[PDB]
Amino acid sequence: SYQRIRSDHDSHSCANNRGWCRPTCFSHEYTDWFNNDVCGSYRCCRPGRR
Repeated sequence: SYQRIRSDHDSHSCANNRGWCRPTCFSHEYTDWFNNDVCGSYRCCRPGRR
């Protein structure tokens, strides 16, 4: 847990706000594979304007 555990076990912030671990990213986001690793079983759905 790069920054504690909230929405889910793997759901947390990454990339210093600029990332959130989700099982699927929204259109206004993108998959950060770097912080994917910090996310664990999730993928770092970074805001497309992080």
